[PDB]
Amino acid sequence: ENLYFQGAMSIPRSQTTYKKKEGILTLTEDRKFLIWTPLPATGPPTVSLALDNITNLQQTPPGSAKVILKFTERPRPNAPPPQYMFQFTHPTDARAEANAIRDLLSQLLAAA
Ligand SMILES: [Cl-]
Ligand SMILES: [Cl-]
Ligand SMILES: [Cs+]
Ligand SMILES: [Cs+]
Ligand SMILES: [Cs+]
Ligand SMILES: [Cs+]
Ligand SMILES: [Cs+]
Repeated sequence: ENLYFQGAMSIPRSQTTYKKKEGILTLTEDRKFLIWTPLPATGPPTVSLALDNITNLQQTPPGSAKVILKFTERPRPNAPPPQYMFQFTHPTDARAEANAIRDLLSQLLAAA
């Protein structure tokens, strides 16, 4: 009792499109940021979103035409809120990949 545990499995990396480009959606090793990087995934991420600034996560329902996760960010101190949609594109595993990254995130987000 009172033991606190953190996640210790491999961080999921998901084949996803963002603004119609293909790339990889993952978290940083410290599990503090959601990141998306365009293929070939040599470079830095195009999207880097602090878990601390995510205010919502939504999904297309299972059996939808597309598998999509939608992240809403805290409005920046520069003034509707920023949103990011990632379409899961693995031919067979799209929904399982979305579930996995969703399940990780919602665990990290609820713990804070
Ligand atoms: Cl589905
Ligand atoms: Cl599957
Ligand atoms: Cs994977
Ligand atoms: Cs928060
Ligand atoms: Cs689908
Ligand atoms: Cs966006
Ligand atoms: Cs793909």
